[PDB]
Formats: sequence, C-alpha cells, structure tokens
Amino acid sequence: MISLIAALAVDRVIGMENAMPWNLPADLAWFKRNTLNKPVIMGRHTWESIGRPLPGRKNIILSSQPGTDDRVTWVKSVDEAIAACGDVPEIMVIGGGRVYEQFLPKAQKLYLTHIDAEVEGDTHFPDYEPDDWESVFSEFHDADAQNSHSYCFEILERR
Ligand SMILES: NC(=O)c1ccc[n+]([C@@H]2O[C@H](COP(=O)([O-])OP(=O)(O)OC[C@H]3O[C@@H](n4cnc5c(N)ncnc54)[C@H](OP(=O)(O)O)[C@@H]3O)[C@@H](O)[C@H]2O)c1
Ligand SMILES: Nc1nc(=O)c2nc(CNc3ccc(C(=O)N[C@@H](CCC(=O)O)C(=O)O)cc3)cnc2[nH]1
Repeated sequence: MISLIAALAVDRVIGMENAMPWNLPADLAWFKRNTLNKPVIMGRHTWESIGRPLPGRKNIILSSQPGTDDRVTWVKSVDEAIAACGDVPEIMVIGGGRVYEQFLPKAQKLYLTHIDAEVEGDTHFPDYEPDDWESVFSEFHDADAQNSHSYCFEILERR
C-alpha cells in the first residue's frame, strides 16, 4: 500500500521558490502523526528542504544522481524507491511535485491538507479525478493564534 501526503493551497500549490507564506503547525503535527514509523519516499528537492532525515521514518530519496548522505537511502527510480521501503503496511510518499505525480497512479490513499491560502507557486499536487477517490475523513479547522490560515485535513481512499 502506497499513500501520498501533501499540503495544498489554492490551485493545488504545494511548492514555490521561497518558504510558504503561512504558519501551520497543526498541519505539521498531522504530517508527523500520519508518517511516523513508516517509510517516506521523497524527491531530492524535498530532501534538501527538510534538511535532515525525518526521525522515526525510513527515508528514501529519489535522485538520478549518486546519493550524498549515507543517513538515508538513495534510489534512481520509482520502482527502486518502493522496493527500498521493504515489506510494510504503508509507504508514505511525501513529495514533491514530480514524486507525487509518479506515485499517485500507484497510490491507494491520499492524506491532503487543503489550506485556504492564496499563493503563487511553481509546483502543484497532481490532478486526482475524484471518481477515483472516496473521501473517508474530513476535518476542517479555522485559523487560530497558532495557525495563520484555515485548513482541512482529508483522507481519500482509491476506488
Ligand atoms: N520549470 C519548473 O517549474 C521546474 C522543473 C523541474 C524542477 N523545478 C524546481 O524544483 C523545485 C521543487 O520541485 P519538486 O517539488 O518537483 O521536487 P521533488 O519532486 O522533491 O524532487 C525532484 C527531484 O527528485 C528526483 N526524482 C524525482 N523523480 C525521480 C525518478 N523517477 N527517478 C530519479 N530521480 C527522481 C530528481 O532528482 P535529481 O534532480 O537529483 O535527479 C528530481 O530533480 C521547484 O522550486 C521547481 O522550480 C522546476
Ligand atoms: N500535510 C503535509 N504538510 C506538510 O508540510 C508537508 N510537507 C511535505 C514536504 N516538506 C516537509 C518539510 C519539512 C518537514 C518536517 O521537518 N517535518 C518534521 C517536523 C519538524 C518541524 O517542525 O519542522 C517531522 O518530523 O515530520 C516535513 C515535510 C510533504 N507533505 C506534507 N504534508
């Protein structure tokens, strides 16, 4: 079982040149609880963004180039990424855009945070046709003193 997890603003924006213009510590907590003790596959740019291995997770990094950090596992293909996760109940694909695009057709679950933020970015979560996906969980949150925007956690499972 392969799952994708992603935080989407408007227009499914997930990434931009600079740090996202928001502070969403609840979404970070959601990402951690949904990824903890699972293998995480990410692309090299997301690996760079994160800065260090996600603790408590087997970290698998996709790059066409040789790896540059022996703390994590580097693979050169989608299939090698999956294989490098081993035999687990659930692989979490944590982005970014090129990685999500390649893993979405493989995935059985999506964990999406829909953030009510108007941002320009160069990177978008893929179109998922909702005839393919059933929303099994939905939880909306207003912005508050810790969270700059309203956001909604959703889990979809593939039909
Ligand atoms: N014109 C564009 O918009 C464009 C096009 C490409 C990239 N970018 C820039 O990259 C940033 C974020 O991109 P992202 O979120 O898409 O990054 P991402 O998915 O986190 O990382 C992408 C990197 O992962 C590796 N990768 C992904 N799939 C692979 C595969 N099947 N086999 C081998 N390696 C694989 C490649 O690493 P290596 O590079 O080490 O091979 C690729 O460059 C953006 O700020 C964006 O501007 C932009
Ligand atoms: N829902 C969701 N929110 C996200 O921010 C998110 N981010 C990514 C990719 N980028 C990142 C960047 C940093 C960390 C990160 O450092 N998380 C730490 C908590 C430490 C912190 O507070 O920064 C973790 O342990 O998961 C994770 C993913 C992928 N899916 C997402 N999914």
